[PDB]
Amino acid sequence: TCPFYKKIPGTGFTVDAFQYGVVEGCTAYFLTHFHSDHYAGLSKHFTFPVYCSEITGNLLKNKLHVQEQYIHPLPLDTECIVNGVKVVLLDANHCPGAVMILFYLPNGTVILHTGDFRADPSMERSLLADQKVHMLYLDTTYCSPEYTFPSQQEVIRFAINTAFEAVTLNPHALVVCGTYSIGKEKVFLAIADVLGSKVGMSQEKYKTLQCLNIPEINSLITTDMCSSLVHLLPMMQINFKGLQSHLKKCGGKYNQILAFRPTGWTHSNKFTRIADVIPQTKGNISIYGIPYSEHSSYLEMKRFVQWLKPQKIIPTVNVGTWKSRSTMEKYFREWKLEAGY
Ligand code: NI
Repeated sequence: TCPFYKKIPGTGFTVDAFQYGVVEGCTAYFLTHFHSDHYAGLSKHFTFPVYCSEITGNLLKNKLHVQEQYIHPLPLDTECIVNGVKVVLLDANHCPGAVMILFYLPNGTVILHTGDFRADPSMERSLLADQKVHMLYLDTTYCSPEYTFPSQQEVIRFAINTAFEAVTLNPHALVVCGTYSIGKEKVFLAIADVLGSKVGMSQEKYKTLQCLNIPEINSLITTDMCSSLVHLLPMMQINFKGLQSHLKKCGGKYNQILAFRPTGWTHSNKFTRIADVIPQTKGNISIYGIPYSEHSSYLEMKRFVQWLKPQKIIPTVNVGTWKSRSTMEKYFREWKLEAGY
């Protein structure tokens, strides 16, 4: 049954609730972003209004084949009425087209649902600064102080220099980047740009990127593998056996593969800096794990919540165990007491 934390009280709205069949009493299904846990259930046979960003719209239409009539794209940063209720969609700084949703209830309550987000100080000068938020539905993916990670800008700097060096030393080396969803495009785009290449990928993936309203994207990607020295592959395929294989397929055009696995957090965040990262090397194949996160670190989460000063917080991630629940409530209380709300 659809859990409480996917329902918005005093409306007939749900959020990211597509895998329970018809939800008794739902008049509009919001989708925060095109990631499969969130969209799970949607298809061409869904016949209820879906509200979402223009980009998430393009992906539902073209990837899932949802019928145009059921997709209601909304512009960001714009006061909009939906079944008699003022709502605003805000950039979640997660993957392309990912939004947070402000709900202005008839009773005067104001609710923010973050979807998936990476909290940033720029959000403190959005439409959120203009009024008080009573309830916060929160992406708690990394709600624990061991979860530190570098800025996106730092991680991209690393990957750019690493790849530029490897390729300037050996012009017959190939860069390969893993992917399994939208998000983290900047990894392979910033690498391609420094190397004077377009990025080459399968037809499935090119289609996915063609929906994303990226400017000058035709200048940056291609389906022609051969013409391109940055390749995207399934993240499953980013291993020694799978890179070896793929290295054969280029037909002796390249002698070395340098590959990147953009992980979230992994325990080596606790000990190692970005400057001091090293790969796994099996001959002429190296694999860098890079901690490129599109979720709030603990400190970023904490700041955003202490700025927002919500009256109540409802977690949407790590809710399946009592230990996780209980641990999160402790940090919420700590934050509230330290900041005096
Ligand atoms: Ni996500």
